[PDB]
Amino acid sequence: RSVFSERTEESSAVQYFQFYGYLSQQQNMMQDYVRTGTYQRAILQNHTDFKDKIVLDVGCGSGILSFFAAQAGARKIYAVEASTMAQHAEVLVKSNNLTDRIVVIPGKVEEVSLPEQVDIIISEPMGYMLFNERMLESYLHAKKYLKPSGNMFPTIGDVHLAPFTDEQLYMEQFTKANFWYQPSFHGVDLSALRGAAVDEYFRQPVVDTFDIRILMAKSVKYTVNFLEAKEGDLHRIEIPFKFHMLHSGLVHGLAFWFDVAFIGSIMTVWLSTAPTEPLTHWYQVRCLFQSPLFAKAGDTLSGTCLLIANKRQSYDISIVAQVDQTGSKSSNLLDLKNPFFRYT
Amino acid sequence: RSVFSERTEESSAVQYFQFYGYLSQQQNMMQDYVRTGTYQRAILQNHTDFKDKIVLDVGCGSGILSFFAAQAGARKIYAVEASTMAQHAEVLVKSNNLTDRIVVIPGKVEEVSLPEQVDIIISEPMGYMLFNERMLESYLHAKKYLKPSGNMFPTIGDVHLAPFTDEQLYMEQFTKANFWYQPSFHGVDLSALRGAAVDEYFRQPVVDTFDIRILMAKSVKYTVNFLEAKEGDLHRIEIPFKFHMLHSGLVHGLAFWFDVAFIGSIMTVWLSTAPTEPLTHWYQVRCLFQSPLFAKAGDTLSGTCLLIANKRQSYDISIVAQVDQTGSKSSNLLDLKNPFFRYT
Ligand SMILES: CC(C)n1ncc2c(N3CCOCC3)cc(-c3cccc(OC[C@H](O)CN)c3)nc21
Ligand SMILES: CC(C)n1ncc2c(N3CCOCC3)cc(-c3cccc(OC[C@H](O)CN)c3)nc21
Ligand SMILES: Nc1ncnc2c1ncn2[C@@H]1O[C@H](CSCC[C@H](N)C(=O)O)[C@@H](O)[C@H]1O
Ligand SMILES: Nc1ncnc2c1ncn2[C@@H]1O[C@H](CSCC[C@H](N)C(=O)O)[C@@H](O)[C@H]1O
Repeated sequence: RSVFSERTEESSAVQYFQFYGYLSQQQNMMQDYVRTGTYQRAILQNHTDFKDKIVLDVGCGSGILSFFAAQAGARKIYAVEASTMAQHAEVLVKSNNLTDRIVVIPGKVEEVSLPEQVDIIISEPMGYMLFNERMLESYLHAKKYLKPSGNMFPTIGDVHLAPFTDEQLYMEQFTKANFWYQPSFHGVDLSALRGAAVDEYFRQPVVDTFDIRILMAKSVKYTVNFLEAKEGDLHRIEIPFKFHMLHSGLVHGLAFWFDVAFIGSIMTVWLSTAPTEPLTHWYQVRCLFQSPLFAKAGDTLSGTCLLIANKRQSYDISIVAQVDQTGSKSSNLLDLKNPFFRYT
Repeated sequence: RSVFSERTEESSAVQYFQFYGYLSQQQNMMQDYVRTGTYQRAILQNHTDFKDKIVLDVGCGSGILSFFAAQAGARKIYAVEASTMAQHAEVLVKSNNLTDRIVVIPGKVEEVSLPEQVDIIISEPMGYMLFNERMLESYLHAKKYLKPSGNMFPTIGDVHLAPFTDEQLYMEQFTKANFWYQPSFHGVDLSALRGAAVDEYFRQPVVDTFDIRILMAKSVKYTVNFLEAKEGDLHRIEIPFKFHMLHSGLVHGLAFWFDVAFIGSIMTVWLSTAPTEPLTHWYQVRCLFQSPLFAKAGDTLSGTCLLIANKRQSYDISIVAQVDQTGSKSSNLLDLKNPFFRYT
């Protein structure tokens, strides 16, 4: 029917809203102090962006960002939420005596009707590696409700990528896969599935944190401007790169992280998930090559990271990389939807 | 329209078969040594139940059990598998040079055709707490292909339950929920949702192992005989109990585990997930009471554990219990499909 259901398979949506419908998941995000404190600070230090203004909160969850908008003096806040968390949010609005200012609207932002246009849209729509969930497209879709010259909080997003070396990680994944190399598992020859097995394990991005000393070159940055982007821009995301290698060694893959900026009238505030910054519930994300690349300090590692949105609220990631000085090439395809959550 | 599609919400089925389509999930079950080792022994040591026989493997996964049937000398094994793991099973049959004896049939056992009737059914259809996944119904459905007087491996399943005391596990729930008991979380009073957070945690069965010293009475068992049972017998499972308390203390809930028996012509072999036995991937399961019950040694703790099948491939669990000598009672509702995997 809607823009949402057209891009989203049934089973994915059901599973996705069940996950966010749990108080325990909302708590996990709320208790990321760097995340929640930075949102509150961006909003309160930019109070003139909220004072007597009309606000839309995309995917309000517990209602937390809407309470921050209210604290900053907003006249009216529409808090849209498609999971069963909406009913919990309406309980909090009543117990906090803000029924006159915060209006919970249950359902998908692609499907509801808002009574008026808004001055500013707030949301926390970043998945791991920024793009997981495809909730950035809901955030962009919501611009149908934004007044001309309205603002977006966050305003921009930067994705960073850098080559890394981590033989321990590589061998950890390699070792699980080589279960399927055994020629006599309880007398059975599994070895014909070894290739399929290496592919499966290496298709999984790795979600955890790491020491910055694994990084082999300065990060390449790709920027999404939320004020200017249309949701269609996010169907196919193409990030070319050329790294000037600062260290010699084996390149085991690319590491990803992201920052968003709240570009307000009074000040710009940054929220970062960089590995040089304090840890957040996003950690960082690594895509391994099953076939690692040898490079020397001063080489250039060049290629393309391509993200193709899929119906399961995620992206098919291809990473083609090469060491220019040798013509050594690595081609990889990752399933962002199904990663190894190594931090657990 | 099949028996399977009628009892199963489409979206639960998609998620279910995706999960089993991964080699790492198959690998997880395979590497449970007690599990895979015991299947192998039970089949090989009952070689006359297999020698020159026709076999059905219900949900073959990688094909592992079917290879054991072949090691035991079966003439023809039909291996049925609904996930994309069926492709991989096919590869292994080829590379193990058994195309003449193992026939992989892709699809649901409720929907495929077998070209002949079989002598024995083999399967591993046991979920956590035995009943999760509702695959025991697929196994029983498969008896439409069994020759009169054919056998089933496993032949019977016993679920055991027993009351437990575990003050620290009980406390953990309030510690977690009390996140919400704050009047000023970044300025927001979260207190109104504390009761809801408590109810959420108590609704999740706890999947983990424990020390046998927590158990307060001898277990009661409930037996399914796979040779005799019909599918409809598993839609509503009523387990009455009268525990004669061996220890005085505070009863915090019921612990569950299960055993299966392979009743062959040569010998009966048992596979136990009891807390007195080495750990398996099934662990054990505990259902908490939000109100604990005081009992002293000698008392009788009586009531009913009722499992009601649902269209998400699992059960709604109702546990009602009382201490006969005092009349104090506790009533609990759990969602077996969404437990707390405490062991992770
Ligand atoms: C499809 C999405 C909803 N999803 N599904 C499962 C899942 C997830 N886990 C964590 C480990 O347990 C299994 C599932 C973590 C995460 C996750 C991990 C790190 C950061 C994160 O950020 C969510 C944003 O705050 C939402 N805007 C989310 N996302 C998960
Ligand atoms: C819908 C069912 C298939 N399902 N879905 C997820 C899931 C699961 N996990 C593992 C923990 O992280 C989340 C998912 C474990 C298990 C699980 C846990 C313990 C034992 C177990 O045994 C499976 C049987 O051996 C299959 N015959 C399976 N089942 C899961
Ligand atoms: N299309 C859509 N319409 C409405 N809500 C959505 C949505 N897509 C995702 N959501 C909701 O958006 C939330 C993102 S998580 C962030 C929750 C909260 N604003 C906070 O910052 O703490 C989830 O609760 C999810 O259910
Ligand atoms: N109704 C059904 N029809 C066919 N296969 C099914 C099924 N329900 C579950 N399965 C398959 O049954 C398997 C259960 S796990 C057991 C796998 C394998 N027999 C082993 O012992 O290692 C999964 O691979 C699952 O996809």
